[PDB]
Amino acid sequence: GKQLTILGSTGSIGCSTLDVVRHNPEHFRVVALVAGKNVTRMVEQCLEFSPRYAVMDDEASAKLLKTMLQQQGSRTEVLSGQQAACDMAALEDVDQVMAAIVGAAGLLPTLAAIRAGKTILLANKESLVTCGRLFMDAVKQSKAQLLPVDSEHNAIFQSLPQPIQHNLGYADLEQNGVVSILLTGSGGPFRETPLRDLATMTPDQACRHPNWSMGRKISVDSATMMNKGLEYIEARWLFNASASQMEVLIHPQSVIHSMVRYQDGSVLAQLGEPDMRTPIAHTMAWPNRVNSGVKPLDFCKLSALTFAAPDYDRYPCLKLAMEAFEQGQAATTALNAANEITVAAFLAQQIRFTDIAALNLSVLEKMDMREPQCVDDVLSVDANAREVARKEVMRLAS
Amino acid sequence: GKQLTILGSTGSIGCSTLDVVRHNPEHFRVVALVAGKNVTRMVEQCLEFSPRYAVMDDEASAKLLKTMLQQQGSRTEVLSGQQAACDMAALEDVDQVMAAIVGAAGLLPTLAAIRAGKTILLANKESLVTCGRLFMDAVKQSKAQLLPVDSEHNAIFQSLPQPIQHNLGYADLEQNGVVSILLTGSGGPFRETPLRDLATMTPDQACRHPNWSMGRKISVDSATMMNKGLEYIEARWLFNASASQMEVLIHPQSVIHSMVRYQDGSVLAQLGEPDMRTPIAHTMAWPNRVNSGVKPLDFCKLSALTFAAPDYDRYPCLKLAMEAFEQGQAATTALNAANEITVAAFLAQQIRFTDIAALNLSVLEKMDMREPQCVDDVLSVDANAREVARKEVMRLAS
Ligand SMILES: O=P(O)(O)C(Nc1ccc(Cl)cn1)P(=O)(O)O
Ligand SMILES: O=P(O)(O)C(Nc1ccc(Cl)cn1)P(=O)(O)O
Ligand SMILES: [Mg+2]
Repeated sequence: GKQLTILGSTGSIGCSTLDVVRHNPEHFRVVALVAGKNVTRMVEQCLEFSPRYAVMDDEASAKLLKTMLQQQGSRTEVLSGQQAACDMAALEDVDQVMAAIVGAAGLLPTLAAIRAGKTILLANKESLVTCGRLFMDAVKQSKAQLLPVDSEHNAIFQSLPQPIQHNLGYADLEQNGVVSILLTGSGGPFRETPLRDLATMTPDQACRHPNWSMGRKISVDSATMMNKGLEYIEARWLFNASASQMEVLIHPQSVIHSMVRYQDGSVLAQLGEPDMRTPIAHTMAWPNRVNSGVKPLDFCKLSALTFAAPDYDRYPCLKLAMEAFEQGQAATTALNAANEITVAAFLAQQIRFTDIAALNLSVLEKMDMREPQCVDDVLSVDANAREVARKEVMRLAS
Repeated sequence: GKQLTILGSTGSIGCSTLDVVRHNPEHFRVVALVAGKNVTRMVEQCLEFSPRYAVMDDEASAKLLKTMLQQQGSRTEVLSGQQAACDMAALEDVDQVMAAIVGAAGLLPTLAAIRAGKTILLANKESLVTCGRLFMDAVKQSKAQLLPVDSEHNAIFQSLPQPIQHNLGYADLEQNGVVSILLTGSGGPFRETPLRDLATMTPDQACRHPNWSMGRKISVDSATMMNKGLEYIEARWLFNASASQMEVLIHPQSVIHSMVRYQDGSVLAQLGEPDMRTPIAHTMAWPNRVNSGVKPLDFCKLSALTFAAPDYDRYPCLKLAMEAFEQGQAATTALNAANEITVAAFLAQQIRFTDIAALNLSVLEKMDMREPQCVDDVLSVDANAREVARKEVMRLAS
């Protein structure tokens, strides 16, 4: 059995991950769980998976969790703080780490697992957006095995050749016969909407994700294709791909999750249901497979599969992301930060749907900062981008 | 780099493989070309690739080739006969042999390559349709590597995990996380045709293969779906799959060439242009890749992709193939042979389109002899099934 520590175990990814171990108790053993302040869910997971440690990101939560565990008779050792999270990610005993702590808080714990040479199940896919160079370098200098969890990068991973799967990031694409990586996205709810109407779209309309449902923030990123922009940035880093080795394709049905084009003309693709348990189960079991609880894709109950090229006038964020990648990590993390501010603003009805792209671009222009050399530097750029975005949102709605 | 013998060089497959060689002079060198009576093509191929040997069906063709090669300075030595063909597939300094001689012929030549433990680029269905067990047991003894060239089987191979690829037939699908093999076909020209009208379809209507063009016989097999039936028989032998590990889907557009379903819900697929140089190049270069001259497929210029379950009322030949497999190599060899007779009879306007499946079944019901122990035994069953089929055709033509 493989032992693991789950960074951000109470979130959607963590729960799905735990569902997978529940489907394969013999194969997986939970050594440590780390979360934020959701004490109630953490108690249940502790009582259900018997981890050696449980870490909350706060003293009040740790004590409150420690009280309920003992009241229930559990002997799980409780801890709190970022440093503890990092220790769990580096436990001598654990084989793989599910990195699901989103945002800046997930940076160091994920980095800690990389240096420890663990097998990383990268769910915190946004960390490559800010620390792409830092992370891939650390990955190569420790031989840690990266296994992308997000649906798109996972599909690509599965469609990639073995020599690349192992040595992910520091492997040569052209040398393994790979022509390009085909990143796919639904195009959002405003795929066929008249451009002239994009400015009047409402938060409710923007949050109607085409197929499956998800958070409001990630729904809007899907409508602006900023999510495809961030994933593009991540892919480049994760698969050592150039601009000419990347292709973005709209696929409304989202049956195909992404593909890889090969030298001889072949295109390999991964398909399935929109259940995160599939990519998650894939990474956990790699190089083998395990039951994930996800039902088999029924090809007789599918909508006709179509494709199309992304129109940049309709998705400026997508072009904006590609441009930032060429600009550097300072640009990508600023774009990410700004977008986080403008999307929240749009959702709070402070700005129009179309202002998201305009304001994201405006923040990038004003930035012009020194490429971060460490996480703390990444943090500063981020902090500076959010305030610039906040000011623009304010001077916009004023 | 790779030394190779091409069995059936003057055919479609053969010319395509030479084109791939022309695209990669540094990685492939032709040692021997084998063909039937097309000396004109053989001369051009011999002149362009300077093989060591070249063999034709008989002495007359050989004599003419030898003299024409001498006249133009070629030093290639000319041979003739089946034994000479079998010897070329077993040349000690040969790494791969493209097995493209079809029908009962080619059986011994491909088995000769398997018997010499070489890498076989299998472009001959007869082998697995008639000698499925014999050949798979044979590659198991010699440890020869089978690399499937036909579009569907190649696609499956590409979508199978590495451990299975390096141990065909010998590997266990379940232990490697594979739930099933998804074999796809166009459904032919009569996919939406009213069932009662199939009895009146003409040779010309049947020979209108949906997407690209091909021989009349192969076109008829796609119309009756006997082609998928035979491929169903091969797939089970080649990948060691049981009835429940096989699925046959109709995909009209033929962009997806086949797929494989995994235990976690993932479905891997191979897509591309309808150009045989892709799978041929794939096999020649395995485990690596090489350019094939084939253009990358344009996802923005495709028809919506669809799937549907094949109805046995519409495709009795398919079900008949599945039943034949259960009965053994005698049944499949018998089915294959009867079908060649009934299709030719239909093309000659001797029987109705619907008479193909009807007579195929009838001959199977009259075949006694079972499970052959060697190629000679299969040949004998083949010969007997053809006679029974000819009689039933003649009896029907009155
Ligand atoms: O980019 P998203 O957050 O929308 C999500 N993408 C997905 C999700 C499900 C399916 Cl079926 C296809 N793509 P991601 O996995 O990247 O977080
Ligand atoms: O079964 P067929 O002989 O018709 C042929 N099948 C193909 C051919 C090309 C494409 Cl694009 C898809 N399927 P096979 O490769 O099996 O001989
Ligand atoms: Mg085939």
